[PDB]
Amino acid sequence: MKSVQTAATSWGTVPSIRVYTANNGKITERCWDGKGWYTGAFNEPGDNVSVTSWLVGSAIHIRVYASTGTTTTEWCWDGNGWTKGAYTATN
Amino acid sequence: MKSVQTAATSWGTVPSIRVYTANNGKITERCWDGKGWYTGAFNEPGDNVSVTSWLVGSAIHIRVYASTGTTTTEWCWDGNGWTKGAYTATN
Amino acid sequence: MKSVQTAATSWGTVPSIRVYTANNGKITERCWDGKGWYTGAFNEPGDNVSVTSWLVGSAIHIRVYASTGTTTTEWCWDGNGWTKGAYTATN
Ligand SMILES: OC[C@@]1(O)OC[C@@H](O)[C@@H](O)[C@@H]1O
Ligand SMILES: OC[C@@]1(O)OC[C@@H](O)[C@@H](O)[C@@H]1O
Ligand SMILES: OC[C@@]1(O)OC[C@@H](O)[C@@H](O)[C@@H]1O
Ligand SMILES: OC[C@@]1(O)OC[C@@H](O)[C@@H](O)[C@@H]1O
Ligand SMILES: OC[C@@]1(O)OC[C@@H](O)[C@@H](O)[C@@H]1O
Ligand SMILES: OC[C@@]1(O)OC[C@@H](O)[C@@H](O)[C@@H]1O
Repeated sequence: MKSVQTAATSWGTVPSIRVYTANNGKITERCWDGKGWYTGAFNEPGDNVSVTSWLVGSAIHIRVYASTGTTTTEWCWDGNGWTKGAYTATN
Repeated sequence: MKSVQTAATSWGTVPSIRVYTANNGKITERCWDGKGWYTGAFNEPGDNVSVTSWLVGSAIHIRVYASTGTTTTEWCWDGNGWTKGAYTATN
Repeated sequence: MKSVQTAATSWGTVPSIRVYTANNGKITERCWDGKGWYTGAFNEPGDNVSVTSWLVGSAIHIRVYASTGTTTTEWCWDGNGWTKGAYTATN
């Protein structure tokens, strides 16, 4: 057994918070935006996770780097669902 | 034996930096703000750590997600000491 | 065998993205800035990695915290190559 691994990001004034947790090979997402926490749409395989986000005006963009073994898959939020990104690692 | 795990955040112009380190089940905090590094008030159990921070005007708010096993505790800095937050994980 | 560990940061409008990956004791860096991913100059030992970045005007500053065992080395980007920073951990 082992500890889960998390990554977090935030934006805005309230603020909006996203916390990604890698738990036994699966990454899920929890969301805060002023009231209580709730579960987000992100759900992808991964043993390790990192995240970064940026704003274009008021629109949030999120990149989640999910790693299983030596394979890191980037997942992209740009307002309309999660999609796989072009990220590949060195060599 | 194993490697420590860290998380970092920063704000401002100098800037101010916070680095959280999980070392053998305990998370401590180091701080930079223009001169040298010094130890911060955050000290809580955890094998894994992540962090995010945001500003309201000039006031910094920090959220540290500390995980021991499958249990993740959120710790909140809002100007006046660290307090436990409402975060819980999916299901 | 084990999974790689990553950290990510971003800045700007395009945006610019940096992803650091600790893979079998070595951390390398991948970069995005509007077209495709390419390999960055950062290459240092480490089993765990975290990152934070900030802007001074339009100039990016990056701090990468590389941990091997209980030893965490800070690496600094301030526009002109990576250099070791003053970071040390508690006690
Ligand atoms: O409001 C929740 C949500 O839509 O915010 C953007 C992303 O975090 C999504 O995965 C998530 O479902
Ligand atoms: O819109 C998707 C995308 O282009 O966004 C910027 C980078 O995250 C890329 O890897 C990714 O494919
Ligand atoms: O100046 C250090 C400090 O007060 O900054 C806010 C938090 O990082 C605290 O834990 C820490 O003691
Ligand atoms: O002020 C504390 C709090 O409400 O801040 C926003 C979120 O981090 C919540 O989980 C947390 O309880
Ligand atoms: O454009 C790539 C680059 O110069 O950007 C700043 C740092 O990420 C460097 O390691 C990297 O080579
Ligand atoms: O310019 C280097 C430096 O002073 O930048 C701020 C902190 O990251 C310090 O540890 C580091 O030595």
